[PDB]
Amino acid sequence: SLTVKAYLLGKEDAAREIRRFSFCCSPEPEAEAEAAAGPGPCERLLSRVAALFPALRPGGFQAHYRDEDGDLVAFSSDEELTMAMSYVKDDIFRIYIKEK
Amino acid sequence: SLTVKAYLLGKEDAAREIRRFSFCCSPEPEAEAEAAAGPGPCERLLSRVAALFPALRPGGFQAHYRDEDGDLVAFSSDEELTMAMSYVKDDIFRIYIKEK
Amino acid sequence: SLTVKAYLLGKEDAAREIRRFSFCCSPEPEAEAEAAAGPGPCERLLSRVAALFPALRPGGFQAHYRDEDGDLVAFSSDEELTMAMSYVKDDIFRIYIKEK
Repeated sequence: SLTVKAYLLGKEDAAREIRRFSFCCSPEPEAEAEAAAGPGPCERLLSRVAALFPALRPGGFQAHYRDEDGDLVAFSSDEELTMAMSYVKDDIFRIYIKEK
Repeated sequence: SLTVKAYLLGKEDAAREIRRFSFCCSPEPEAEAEAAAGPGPCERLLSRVAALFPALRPGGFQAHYRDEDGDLVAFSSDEELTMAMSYVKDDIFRIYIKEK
Repeated sequence: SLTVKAYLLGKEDAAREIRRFSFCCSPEPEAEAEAAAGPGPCERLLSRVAALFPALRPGGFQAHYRDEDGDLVAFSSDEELTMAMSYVKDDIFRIYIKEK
């Protein structure tokens, strides 16, 4: 299991709302194309953040993760998630949620 | 055998991570050009420090060794390694790792 | 080659005389019983210290080496020399000479 921490950013980049959800270490929830048609972790995470942060649009936001440099990188692909977890050594995945 | 101690330096030149690896007294691991195409000790050391210090880039760092004066000298050549070991009398080779 | 540093101690354990000699990394100078009849490094070292420190008796002194604890251990056997060198990492062997 891996708890993912999300940080909501308003206009002054100030923490509006905080919420976390339990995630599986598994690559993807489903295997069939009826349930995985390419993505998996990204589409899963972006789903929870939507229901968790109703303050903004359901799918009208980008999640930005810090890199080795610290800069924000708006991720939106499973390939980018596998990389983002490579940074964190612990079982906590922090990310910066922003509404488009 | 010769244990090499590496010191990771952040922004405040503070010891981020410490890790050591066992090295051979031998000049080079391999002799064939398929395995030694000029370098040997430098390329070997820089390889371990990368896998040992994943906190930064794999090959985007410079290792600086103290001299007779004490100043840091970013080494990156086998010829420089043979010299660096000439300073230390013991079987412990200390070096200052910094990410570019 | 291995330079051995000796420290002469009077009555107040104060450094009377200082002198060094070049030694070989080899186990023993000779192999024949006419030249090695058991000892080798101890008998060799104790020989030089005598000629080097004429201030006292030729063979009426004990050489004490620091241990892992720091305490002095009057050595007088080849088996004890091989161990004493195991402490020093460098190519310098320090010892405390005392006349009996």
